[PDB]
Order: sequence, then structure tokens, then C-alpha cells
Amino acid sequence: MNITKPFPLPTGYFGIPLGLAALSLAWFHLENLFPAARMVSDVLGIVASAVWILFILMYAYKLRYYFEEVRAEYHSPVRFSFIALIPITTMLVGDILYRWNPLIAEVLIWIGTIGQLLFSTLRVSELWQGGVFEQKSTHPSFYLPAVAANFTSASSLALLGYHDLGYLFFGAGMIAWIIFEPVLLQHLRISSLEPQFRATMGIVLAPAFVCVSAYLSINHGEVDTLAKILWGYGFLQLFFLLRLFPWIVEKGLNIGLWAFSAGLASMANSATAFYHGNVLQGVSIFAFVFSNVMIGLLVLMTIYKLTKGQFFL
Amino acid sequence: MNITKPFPLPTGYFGIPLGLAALSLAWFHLENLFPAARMVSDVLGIVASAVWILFILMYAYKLRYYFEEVRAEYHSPVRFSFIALIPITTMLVGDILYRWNPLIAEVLIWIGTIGQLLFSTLRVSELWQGGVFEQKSTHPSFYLPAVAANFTSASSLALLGYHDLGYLFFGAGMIAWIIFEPVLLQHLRISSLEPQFRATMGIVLAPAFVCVSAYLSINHGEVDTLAKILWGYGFLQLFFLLRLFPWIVEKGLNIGLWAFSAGLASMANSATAFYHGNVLQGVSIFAFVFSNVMIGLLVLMTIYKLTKGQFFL
Amino acid sequence: MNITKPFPLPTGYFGIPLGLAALSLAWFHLENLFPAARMVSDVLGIVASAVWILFILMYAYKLRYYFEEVRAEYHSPVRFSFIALIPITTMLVGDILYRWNPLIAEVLIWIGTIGQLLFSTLRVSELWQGGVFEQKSTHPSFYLPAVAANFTSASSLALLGYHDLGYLFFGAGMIAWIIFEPVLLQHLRISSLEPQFRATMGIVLAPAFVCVSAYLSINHGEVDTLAKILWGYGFLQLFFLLRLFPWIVEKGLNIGLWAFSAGLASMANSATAFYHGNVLQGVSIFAFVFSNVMIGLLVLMTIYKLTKGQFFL
Ligand SMILES: CCCCCCCCO[C@@H]1O[C@H](CO)[C@@H](O)[C@H](O)[C@H]1O
Ligand SMILES: CCCCCCCCO[C@@H]1O[C@H](CO)[C@@H](O)[C@H](O)[C@H]1O
Ligand SMILES: CCCCCCCCO[C@@H]1O[C@H](CO)[C@@H](O)[C@H](O)[C@H]1O
Ligand SMILES: CCCCCCCCO[C@@H]1O[C@H](CO)[C@@H](O)[C@H](O)[C@H]1O
Ligand SMILES: CCCCCCCCO[C@@H]1O[C@H](CO)[C@@H](O)[C@H](O)[C@H]1O
Ligand SMILES: CCCCCCCCO[C@@H]1O[C@H](CO)[C@@H](O)[C@H](O)[C@H]1O
Ligand SMILES: CCCCCCCCO[C@@H]1O[C@H](CO)[C@@H](O)[C@H](O)[C@H]1O
Ligand SMILES: CCCCCCCCO[C@@H]1O[C@H](CO)[C@@H](O)[C@H](O)[C@H]1O
Ligand SMILES: CCCCCCCCO[C@@H]1O[C@H](CO)[C@@H](O)[C@H](O)[C@H]1O
Ligand SMILES: CCCCCCCCO[C@@H]1O[C@H](CO)[C@@H](O)[C@H](O)[C@H]1O
Ligand SMILES: CCCCCCCCO[C@@H]1O[C@H](CO)[C@@H](O)[C@H](O)[C@H]1O
Ligand SMILES: CCCCCCCCO[C@@H]1O[C@H](CO)[C@@H](O)[C@H](O)[C@H]1O
Repeated sequence: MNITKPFPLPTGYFGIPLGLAALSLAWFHLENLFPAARMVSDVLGIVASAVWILFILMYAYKLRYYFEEVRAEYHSPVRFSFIALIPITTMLVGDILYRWNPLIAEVLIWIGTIGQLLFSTLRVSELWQGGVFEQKSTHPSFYLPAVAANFTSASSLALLGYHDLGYLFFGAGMIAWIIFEPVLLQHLRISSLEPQFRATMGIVLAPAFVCVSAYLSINHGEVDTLAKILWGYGFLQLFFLLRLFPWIVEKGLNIGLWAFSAGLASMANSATAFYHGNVLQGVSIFAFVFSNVMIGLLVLMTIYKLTKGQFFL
Repeated sequence: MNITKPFPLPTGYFGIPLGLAALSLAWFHLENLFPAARMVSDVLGIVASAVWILFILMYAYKLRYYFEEVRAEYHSPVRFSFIALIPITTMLVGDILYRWNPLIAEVLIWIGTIGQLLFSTLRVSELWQGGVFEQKSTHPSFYLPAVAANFTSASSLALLGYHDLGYLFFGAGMIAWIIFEPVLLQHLRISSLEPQFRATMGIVLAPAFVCVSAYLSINHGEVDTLAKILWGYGFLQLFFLLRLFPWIVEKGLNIGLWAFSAGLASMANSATAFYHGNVLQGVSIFAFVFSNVMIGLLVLMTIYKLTKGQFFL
Repeated sequence: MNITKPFPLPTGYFGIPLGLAALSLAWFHLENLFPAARMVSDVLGIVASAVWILFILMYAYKLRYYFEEVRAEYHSPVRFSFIALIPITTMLVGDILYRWNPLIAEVLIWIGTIGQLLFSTLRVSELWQGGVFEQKSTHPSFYLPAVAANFTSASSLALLGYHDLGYLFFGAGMIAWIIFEPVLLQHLRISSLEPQFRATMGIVLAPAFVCVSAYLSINHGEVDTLAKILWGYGFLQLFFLLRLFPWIVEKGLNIGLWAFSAGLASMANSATAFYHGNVLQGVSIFAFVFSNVMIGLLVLMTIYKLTKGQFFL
């Protein structure tokens, strides 16, 4: 036996239900046009919710029995960010469940919103005390607490009818994104990331697409100048990351590639709005199909790894 | 006697009339709803104006008789920024006086606008020559010449009826803010500030709230998507700074805490617009009351220090 | 004879047809108000096109016979950016030619759009692998592939009737600008540029003005809040650069000053829209006259250098 061993569920694995849940919601937003999309959405949503329940129970066990492992990830100026996946996914599962039970959905949405805001207020701000975060801590994962969590609150609160509160969270996320990205890309240019962190390059896809998806959730799918602007930068980053992909996976394909699923799923979700708004419909179809294929491949890779006993640690 | 001694009025003390003047204007913008607000506004405005006159005379004496002390602050890549408080407050006193004498108000507004634009044009640009500003010069005080001064011109010019000119200054300030903040927050994460500078952390509260207050001044109080976005990031920063407050005041409460008053007063001012627009009225009431209490505490602390002979150097 | 010698046309000389072509387009947009502007526009456009043809042929010769010289500029994390001038100018010549032959214009616009997007996708993204770009590589020239090229595609695609595609390129450029500038200005504050690179300070004038010109091209000249905001920051930078000009030219006037022509020409172009929108007409006239005088001086300086055998290497 081992004196200690890393917990079998890495915190980052919450990216799996994140990607699936967000994709569920994208398909939900096609039911208006193609009713069969609802079936696809419901299946994705149930799968995402089941995985989320499992991973929540797993993390509760980690908290109870391996608390010092949680404490170390929490105080790390790099690893803390993955904890934000927990409230993010809680909110997304709420959004799914709203179709069946708005009361339970609302409870999950508030828990995740309060949770994420408390988390950032405690930890993101603490970094400003200096001396712990280093230049080498400037990782794409920082987008999770700083940006993605706020966008998720924005769209979830809008779903509940709190549009103006949603706009506050939206603004927090959008300005936080624009304020962080400059220093991230400069860091990547000079130093980049070591292979072990490179899959997290996929999170760089997320901001513009998660931003526009949240924006369109609040504004009832009105595809305006801001929405088009966001899509343009989002596609620029997609092209860049496609070119970089062989480098990203230099040391092999791995489960970390779920990092891409936040941007991919939000590409799909926002595409449904562009399509329905009759804006760039051809691009929209491409984006929706591309992102589904990509996430499909992540799912097949993940099943392969599970099949081989190479998923949990 | 002393060969030399620091001048008794630190340049930063212009933050006192700044906070009071801006708060006067917030109360002025409640007269529409509650006429008694005018009395509160007039008292704040008179007090702010009297303090400003005193401090202007004091600084004129510093210029005449201690010019090398001014020169050293001016050429410092850190301390130069506080000089921008002079034209900022000149403009704010003009805005107050407009209620009684638009001619004198207009003169003050132009003096402060020309003054601040000349100041930045001379000094902010000079930094781009390199070799003087250092990484450790990356302080929140830079927001004063770069951001706050432009927003103040924007709203003061709008008051005079020059809305389109006001939008030019508004854009200068808003884009300058977004262009500086990324590097400021990265610096704070890595190095932070020494206790002696930490109260200036309060200036980090200012940008979003000063921005939205200026925006709403130009646009006749129309609370739109941009306004809501700005408030959201503003409240994020408020939460962060509240969490950081014990650290900010690690070495004790001090007069430097007037740094917070620009953001606090602009929180109050913008709240009056949100309230009147029937947007987030409960948040608005909270924000207005909170910021008044906070500034009230600054005033009581300041009276205490004066009472004890611990205000002037 | 020499074993090797730098090619006689520096890649940066494509800034000459850029400035002239963009200025042609500014005058074109005055024909509505003053028909004689068309003659001025046509002359500028023909001159720009002729120079562009020459320089394209020259660069094709460089590619064929001095390929390793191109390869070295391409792989440089600093010098690669000037290559973007080639597709940028290709697009601008297309915009000119559209007045006479929309078919040929469309071909040039697509070639330049595909070319610039391929170029950035290959090279700008590659920088994110780290270890090649250094802090000292943080130069204004980076705006050429990252920002200017996207804005040029935006307005050229709008000219062809592809407004929504144009908005995608517009957003890519605008967000890329805001994401790069923070780190550029911090670098200039700390380290600046050596005299040999200082003329490229002129490119700092470009972003806001090129941005607003592209925006107004897409949106049919509607001078709205965004347009005014952009002009305000653009003029701030103009003032800063005017103050810095003696420093910029410390070691003498040189052909590198064509770096300013992208911002100058776009100042002129956007002024035509402000004027026609009856927004800040006096500022507009000033801006249009100023930028024409400036570019006129660049032309006279260039003729002088050609006259003296000091243009080509
Ligand atoms: C998702 C939940 C993450 C929470 C991690 C909490 C980190 C706790 O932090 C610790 O709390 C201890 C008390 O229990 C204190 O003794 C320590 O000072 C502090 O490190
Ligand atoms: C997803 C929601 C997680 C919130 C739980 C965090 C509670 C931990 O406790 C808090 O953590 C601090 C964080 O910097 C520690 O310094 C202190 O113990 C305390 O402030
Ligand atoms: C960081 C990039 C932010 C860009 C924000 C774009 C400014 C908003 O764009 C606005 O869109 C409106 C609706 O489409 C139009 O009516 C306005 O004319 C336009 O200015
Ligand atoms: C977000 C993108 C998902 C929507 C995919 C819709 C694909 C349907 O395809 C479209 O069907 C239309 C009739 O309904 C036809 O007029 C179009 O030619 C066809 O492209
Ligand atoms: C609010 C006003 C601040 C102005 C500070 C001015 C700094 C002056 O600067 C100095 O000017 C001198 C001449 O008087 C020159 O001898 C010096 O070179 C220069 O340092
Ligand atoms: C609030 C308005 C203050 C403007 C006064 C500044 C005048 C000082 O004089 C100017 O100052 C320069 C600034 O870099 C010095 O280098 C030079 O003396 C001169 O340019
Ligand atoms: C840095 C963050 C900048 C965000 C700017 C928000 C873009 C403007 O937002 C615009 O607001 C208008 C009025 O409410 C709406 O009519 C438009 O639909 C919306 O795009
Ligand atoms: C910017 C916030 C300052 C405005 C404070 C207004 C507080 C008044 O209070 C409000 O009065 C209303 C009637 O006038 C009632 O309908 C509301 O229930 C009550 O909250
Ligand atoms: C405007 C056009 C610029 C293109 C520059 C291309 C840089 C080419 O790059 C080179 O390509 C070679 C093959 O020809 C390879 O041998 C090299 O690995 C690679 O350096
Ligand atoms: C203006 C349009 C120029 C596009 C031509 C570039 C083609 C060069 O070839 C490409 O260049 C790479 C760039 O990083 C090299 O690494 C590889 O050869 C290849 O990817
Ligand atoms: C980086 C700076 C981005 C600023 C974008 C400004 C947000 C858009 O500004 C919008 O302009 C519209 C048309 O004029 C107005 O109708 C809206 O009220 C206003 O919010
Ligand atoms: C982009 C700026 C270029 C336009 C320059 C136009 C200058 C014309 O000048 C204007 O002519 C008007 C009548 O046409 C008069 O009413 C105005 O007084 C005069 O300033």
C-alpha cells in the first residue's frame, strides 16, 4: 500500500460534464427548428448530469477524507482555477434540469453562482497580494474562475428571468477576459507551456465563444454587432489553435483535451443563434457540425481510455 | 530649523476634495426624486469647494517657494500621477459651481480639461521613451492622469453641452483603462505593493464606476447594456477589494484611504441613474448607502486626524 | 562584387503604396460633397497602384532569386510582420480598382484576405509555442499582421457586399488590438525602442483610426458612440506621438516615417464620415487637412531621397 496517492479523479475531469452539458444546451436551442434535436439534447443532458453527480460525490469524498490534497490545490496559484469547474458545472446541470424541474434547477443555479463568486472573491483577489503567483503561473486555466464562471452565471441567471443581474455577471466576465488575455498571450509568446500543461491551450478557445453564448442568452438571441465581433475573434483563435494542434499534442493525445470542450460547445450553442437570426448560416452549420464532431471524438477517446483502465488515477 | 522638509500638503490630499465633490454631484442627481437631496448636495459641494480653494492656494505656494519639490514629483514615473488630481478637482468644482454660476463653472472646466490633456500629453507619452519607468512603477495611481482625468473632462464637457467632444474624452479614458489594467493586475499578482503604497489599491475601485458615471452623464442617464456591463465589473472589483481590505490596512488606517473615494463617489453617482432608470433598484440603494457610509467614515477619520494634529506634515 | 547584399527594396517600403492607397480612398469618400475630390482620389489611386505593381514585381524577384532572405524575415519574430503589408496593400489596391473594374478588384480583395489570414494563422499563432519571440520583440510592427490586416479585410469585404463576414474580420482586428496594445505600451515604458526602430512608433497611431475607418465602412458611415470613442483614443495617441516626435526622429528624418501613414490616411478617411454625419465637423476638417499635409511631406521627402539616389538599398 501507499502512504499517499493522488486522488483518482483529477479536479479537471469536471471538464467532461462541462462539455457535455454545454453541448446539451446547444442542441436544446435547435428544437425550435428541428424537433428531433430535443431527443439529442435530452440524452446529452442526462449523460452530463449523471457524470456530474458521480464526480460531485467523488469530490465530496476527496474533501472529507483527503482534505489536505484539496487545500494544496486551492492554495496553488495555478491549480486553484480548476476548482471553479465545480460551480460552473453545477450551474450548467441546473440549466439542463430547468426543462424538467425549474425549482431544482434554480437551487443549483444559485448554489453555483454564490459558490463561484465566493470562490473568486476569496482566491482571485488574494493573488493581488503578490509573492505567490509567479510569471510562470500565467496559464489559460485562469480563465475558469475569472471569466467562464461569470459567463455561466450570466446565462443561468438570465434563464431564471434575472436578465439585469445576468448582465452584471456578463460584464464581470467580459472585462475580466480582456484584462487577462493580454498578459497570457505575451507569456505564451515568450515562455509558452511545458507539454504537461499544453492541452490547457484548449481553454484559449473558450472566451469569445462562451462570451457570445452568454450574451445571446441574455439578449434573447439577438445577433447584433457585438455578437458578430465576438464570433470573429473566436474564429481567429480557432484557426490559431488548429494550426498549433500538432504542437499541443506533441507528447500524445490525452484526456486533457477536454479543455477544448468549453469553446467547442459554446461555438455550437452560439451557432444556433446565428442560424436562427439568419446571420452567416453557412458558417453556423460548419461551426455546429465541427464542434459536435470534435466533442464526439473526445467522447470516443474517453470511452477508449475507460475501456483500457486509463481514465481514473 | 530644517534645511529642507516635505511640504505640509501631500499632492495626494487633493483626493479629499475629489471625493467630496464627486459625492456632492451624486446627491445633486437625486434632487429629481427627493428634493431634500439638494441641501445635502449643496453642503457637500461648498465644503469640497472650500477645501479645494485652500489646497490650490497651498499648492501655488509650493510651486512658488518649493519648486524643486514639485519638479521631483513631476519627473518621477510614479509620483507624477497625483498632480492630475489638481485639474480633476478643478473640473469637479466647476461642475458643482455650475448650479450657481455657469460662467465661472465653464472657465474652471476648460482650465481643468486643457490642463489635464496638456499634462498627459507631456508626461504620460514621455514614459514611452523608456528607461525611467520601471516594472515597479506600475501602480494604481497611473489611472489618475490616464483614465480618471479623461472621464472627468468627458462628463464636465457634457454638462456644458459639448456631448460629442465629451465622447472623445470618454473614449480616451475607457480605452486607456482597458490598455493599462492588464499590466497593473499582473504586476500586483507577481510583486504587489509595499505597505506604504497599499492604500492606493483603492484607486483600483475607480475605473469602472468613474467610466459608467461619465458615460451616463453624456448619454442623459440612459442605462443600457454598456452601463450594466461596467457596473458588473465594478462590483467584482469592489468584492475583491473588500476581501483585500485587512491586507490593505495591515499597517493601520491612514489618510491614504481617500484613494477609495473616487470609486465610492462614482458608485453613488451611477446608482442614482440606475435607480431612476428602474434598473437594479435594490442594488442601487445598497450602493448609494454603502458609498455614503464609507465616505462618511473617511470624513470622521480625517476630522480625528486633524483634531490630533496629524493631518498636515 | 558582393557575396550577398540586402535586397534593394526593404519589405517595409510597401508602407508607401499603403499610405497612398488609403489616402486615395479618403478622397473618394469626399466625392459626395465635393466632386473635384474624385480627381484627387483617382490620381492618388493610380500612383499607389503603379507603385504597388512595381513593388510586387520586385518582391516576386526577391522570392525567386533571394529566397533565403525572405525565409529569414519570415521566421524572425520581429521582421515577419512587415510581410503583412503585401496582402494589406493588395486589398487596398483592389478597393481603388473597384471604381473601374469590380471583377479584378474582387480577385485582389480575396487574394489579400486569404493571404493575410493564412499568414497570421501560420505565423502569429506559432509565436505561442514560446522560446523565439522575446520581450524585446514587442514592437509596434506586430499590429500589421494582427490588427491592420484584419481591418483591411473587414472594409474590403464590406465593399464587396459581405458585411457580416466583414464584421468577423473587424472583430478579430479590434479584439486583437486591445489584447496586444497593453503589453506593447508597458514594454515601451520600460525599454522603448532603439533609434533604428523608432520610426515604427508611427504604427502606434494606426489602431484606433484604422479600426474606426473599417467600422464606418461596414456600417455605411453611421457615426455612433463606438465611432466617437475610437476617435477619442485615436486623438489621444496622436497628441502623444506629436509630443514624442523630436525623440522619434532623434537620429534624423528617414523613409521609415511612412509608418505614420496608415494612421494618417485612416484619420483622413474617417474624417470624411464624421463630416458627412455632421459630427465634430471642425475637428474633421482639421484632421483631414493635417493628415494630407503630413502625407504630402512624406511624399516630398521620398522624392528628395529618390532624387539623391537614397531610396533603394
Ligand atoms: C472546493 C473547496 C476548497 C476549499 C479549500 C480550503 C482551503 C483551506 O485553507 C486552510 O483552512 C484551514 C482550516 O480548515 C486552515 O487551517 C488553513 O490556514 C488554511 O490553509
Ligand atoms: C466553490 C466554493 C468554494 C469556497 C470555499 C472556500 C472557503 C475556505 O475558507 C476561506 O478560504 C480562504 C481562501 O483564500 C482561506 O484563506 C481562509 O480559510 C478562508 O478565507
Ligand atoms: C471589445 C470589443 C467591444 C465591441 C463592442 C461593439 C460596440 C457595440 O456596437 C453597436 O451595436 C449596436 C447593435 O448592433 C449598433 O446599433 C451600434 O451602431 C453599434 O455601435
Ligand atoms: C446551428 C446550425 C444548425 C442548423 C442546421 C440546419 C441545416 C438545414 O439545412 C438547410 O435547410 C434549409 C431548409 O430548412 C434549406 O433551405 C437550406 O438550403 C439548407 O442548407
Ligand atoms: C503642476 C505643475 C508641475 C510642473 C513641474 C515642472 C517641471 C519642470 O522641469 C524642469 O523645468 C526647468 C525649468 O524651469 C528645467 O530647467 C528642467 O530641465 C526641467 O526639469
Ligand atoms: C496640470 C498642468 C501641468 C502642465 C505643466 C507642465 C509644464 C512643464 O514644462 C514642460 O514640462 C516638460 C514635461 O515632460 C519638461 O520636459 C519641459 O520643461 C516642458 O516640456
Ligand atoms: C469592454 C466591454 C465593452 C462592451 C460594450 C457592449 C456593446 C454595446 O452593447 C449594445 O448595447 C445596445 C444598447 O443597450 C444594444 O442595443 C445592443 O444590442 C448591444 O450590442
Ligand atoms: C440611488 C439610490 C437612492 C434612492 C433611494 C430611494 C429609496 C426609497 O425607497 C423606496 O421608495 C419607493 C417609493 O418612493 C418605494 O416604492 C420602495 O418600496 C422603496 O424601496
Ligand atoms: C511572403 C512569403 C513568405 C514565405 C517564407 C517561407 C518560409 C519557408 O520556410 C522554410 O520552408 C522551407 C522549404 O522551402 C523549409 O525547408 C524550411 O524548413 C522552412 O524554414
Ligand atoms: C502572405 C501569405 C504568405 C503565406 C505563405 C507561407 C507558406 C510557408 O510554408 C509554411 O510556412 C510555415 C510558417 O510558420 C513553415 O513552418 C512551413 O513551411 C509551412 O507551414
Ligand atoms: C473598447 C471600447 C468599446 C466601447 C463600445 C461602446 C458600446 C456601444 O455603445 C452603444 O452605442 C449605441 C449606438 O451609438 C447606443 O445606442 C448605445 O446606447 C451604446 O451603449
Ligand atoms: C473631412 C473634412 C473634409 C470636408 C471639408 C469641407 C470644408 C468646407 O467648408 C465648409 O463649407 C460649408 C458649406 O459647404 C460652410 O457652411 C462651412 O462654414 C465651411 O466650414
